[PDB]
Amino acid sequence: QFAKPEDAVKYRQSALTLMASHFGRMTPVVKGQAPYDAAQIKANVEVLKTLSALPWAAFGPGTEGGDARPEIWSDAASFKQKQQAFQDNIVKLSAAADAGDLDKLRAAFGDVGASCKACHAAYRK
Amino acid sequence: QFAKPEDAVKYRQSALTLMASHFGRMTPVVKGQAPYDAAQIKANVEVLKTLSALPWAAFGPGTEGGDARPEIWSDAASFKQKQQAFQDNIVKLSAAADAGDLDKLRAAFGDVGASCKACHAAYRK
Ligand code: HEC
Ligand code: HEC
Repeated sequence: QFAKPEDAVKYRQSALTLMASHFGRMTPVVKGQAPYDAAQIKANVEVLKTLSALPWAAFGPGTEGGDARPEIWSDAASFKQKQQAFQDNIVKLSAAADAGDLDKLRAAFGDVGASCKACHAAYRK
Repeated sequence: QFAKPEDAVKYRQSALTLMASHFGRMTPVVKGQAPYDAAQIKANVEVLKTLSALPWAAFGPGTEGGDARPEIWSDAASFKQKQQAFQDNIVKLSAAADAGDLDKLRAAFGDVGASCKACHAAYRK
């Protein structure tokens, strides 16, 4: 869907910005600093689930740029592993949010965050 | 969810960028220049539906900036009308995509585009 590589960069950066907002806005809730409304978090995680599937299609062949390391493309299987692991952890977060269980939400949220950090370390400049 | 007004600006700009990609990538399909796969478009419109609900919460009080005209805030009822009309047209696009009807998709897509343009004219610098 991208006329030039730059367009893919702009898309993924926006997707990741949104993803990050929908994840990080739950921090005060998982820490207990903000109240836990199970329905609010369920709805928010549903949005996060949608967003978290979006960035990966915008790292297609030839879309090198932004802060993406070139190893995303030359190690495609390893990058794909990190993104599928992250998405699998999003599935676990969805299950916790759907269950309305603050303890499971906290644990699942920590797993997601670690998946973000792991891909960041390997694949972001 | 925004620590500073700038954060809201960055969020809405990213949401609108994504929204725009998910809408505009269907242009060649509605024009017949790309093939029409009803399931592909149904799935894409589902993503667009999610995205199209997101920007409005990031124009909260005191989040003036970006290319947002200040009239968004001083004419809140009029801005809200444009966004709800746009979202209602997204509902019509969803129905067309769910029905797998290229004719209805084309018409619904044109209505959505006109809603984008109308808000742009009134509320974007
Ligand atoms: C690889 C499988 C990743 C996972 C999982 C996550 N992110 Fe990431 N992120 C990744 C890359 C390669 C990049 C750079 C993209 C580019 O072309 O510049 C990023 C970038 C971000 C950004 C900045 C986006 C911007 O506005 O420029 C943010 C804020 C970000 N990533 C956040 C983030 C979070 C919160 C994640 C889990 C919820 C997450 N990322 C996962 C690669 C990967
Ligand atoms: C009001 C109810 C709007 C509707 C409906 C749409 N858009 Fe819009 N858009 C609006 C504003 C006020 C702004 C400026 C936001 C800011 O703070 O700068 C925008 C901006 C865009 C952008 C640019 C985003 C960026 O990266 O800076 C795009 C690409 C855009 N809008 C596209 C677009 C499309 C395709 C719409 C319908 C599918 C659409 N907008 C609707 C206000 C409104």
